[PDB]
Amino acid sequence: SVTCPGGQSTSNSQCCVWFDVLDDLQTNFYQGSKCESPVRKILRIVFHDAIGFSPALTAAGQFGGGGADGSIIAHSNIELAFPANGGLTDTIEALRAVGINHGVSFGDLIQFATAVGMSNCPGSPRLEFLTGRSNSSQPSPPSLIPGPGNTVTAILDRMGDAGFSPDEVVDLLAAHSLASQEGLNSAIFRSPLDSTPQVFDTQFYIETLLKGTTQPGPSLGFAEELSPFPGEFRMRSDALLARDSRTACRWQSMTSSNEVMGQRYRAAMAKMSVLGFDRNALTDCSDVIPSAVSNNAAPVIPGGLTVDDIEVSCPSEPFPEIATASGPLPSLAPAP
Ligand code: HEM
Ligand SMILES: *[C@@H]1O[C@H](CO)[C@@H](O[C@@H]2O[C@H](CO)[C@@H](O)[C@H](O)[C@H]2NC(C)=O)[C@H](O)[C@H]1NC(C)=O
Ligand SMILES: *[C@@H]1O[C@H](CO)[C@@H](O)[C@H](O)[C@@H]1O
Ligand SMILES: O=C(NO)c1ccccc1O
Ligand SMILES: [Ca+2]
Ligand SMILES: [Ca+2]
Repeated sequence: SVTCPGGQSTSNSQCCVWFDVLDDLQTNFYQGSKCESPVRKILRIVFHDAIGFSPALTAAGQFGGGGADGSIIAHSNIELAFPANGGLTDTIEALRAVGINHGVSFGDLIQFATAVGMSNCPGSPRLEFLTGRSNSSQPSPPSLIPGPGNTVTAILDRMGDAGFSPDEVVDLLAAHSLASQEGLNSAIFRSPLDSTPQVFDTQFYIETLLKGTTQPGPSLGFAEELSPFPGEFRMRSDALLARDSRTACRWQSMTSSNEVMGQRYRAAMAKMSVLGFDRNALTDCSDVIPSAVSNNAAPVIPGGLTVDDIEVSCPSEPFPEIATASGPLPSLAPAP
């Protein structure tokens, strides 16, 4: 409909400023449209920002949090002191400056930077992007972010309160396919959670189901489990969700199709992006988001492992026929 100053066509004039913050983020924050640590950090930030939302706290007369309101930036002084929020300061400051510089709300900017960062990573779906979230927020209540040492019941209850079913919790975890850890075991900084930390694929679901065989570092860190090969980190909550009867069959269904995984993740992320808001009050600017390059590799059980090495945990459906790789056990380099 509209033609923005830069000659791009868009659906609504409110979308035009987003082509300028697209260019700045690609050039600066993402260092030339790369899929490296800034994208992984933004993905952890969108989750920590949107999940500070609790209907139970509201019901009990308390402030339950505003959801996807950008409070992790506006109130970074209080939220970054939460233990779930370590390692985020530098990224929050960079985002703060872009927000102030372009005059966009912090809640909208975090949703936008997530859709743009994912477009830099092969295999990613185009995420929906809505604009209009109010820039005003209150600090998130503490203790609303799931931790790696929590039990599956604990995570499902917390997530359930925020609004997600057990299935959507599994769908949301596709983001650990572009992930590493830096603070659980600092001795193996940026150790990846799957073998392709730069490709949005099914490898994370396959690899967390393999038998934990290897200790990747000198000792075990906080909530660390044995992993399937050198260089890969496995955290307890992911190991447990892959195997718990409440989530095991959805986890297994996510292993053979990058197309089904991406559709499911896109839907759960659209839901998460409007926690605390009425999406009917927001303007759709999804056409601003570029396409990612496609991932053409098929799912594989890496380095010589076979089906016999995966701990099948869904009792009702057989494990999918996934390709095996004819090689020695990989050793993963740190995520870039
Ligand atoms: C079920 C709850 C979840 C738990 C308990 C959890 C926990 C963690 C932990 C402990 C780390 C390591 C951080 C570090 O030490 O550097 C991590 C990393 C990450 N998580 Fe999650 N996570 C969960 C859900 C999600 C969701 C829903 C998303 C986003 C949609 C997400 C995206 C990421 C990303 C991209 C990283 C990698 C960050 C980096 O490489 O620097 N996580 N997660
Ligand atoms: C959104 O609200 C935040 C405050 O919560 C605004 O941030 C401040 O902006 C001024 C300049 O405009 C800076 O000098 C301050 O350092 C910022 N404070 C914080 C905590 O970031 C922000 O400008 C608001 N944005 C819009 C478009 O209204
Ligand atoms: C596998 O090899 C990588 C480097 O290729 C290491 O980072 C890892 O710890 C393991 O030795
Ligand atoms: O990122 C987290 N949850 O998403 C997290 C939670 C508790 C402790 C450390 C962490 O990194
Ligand atoms: Ca928030
Ligand atoms: Ca991956």
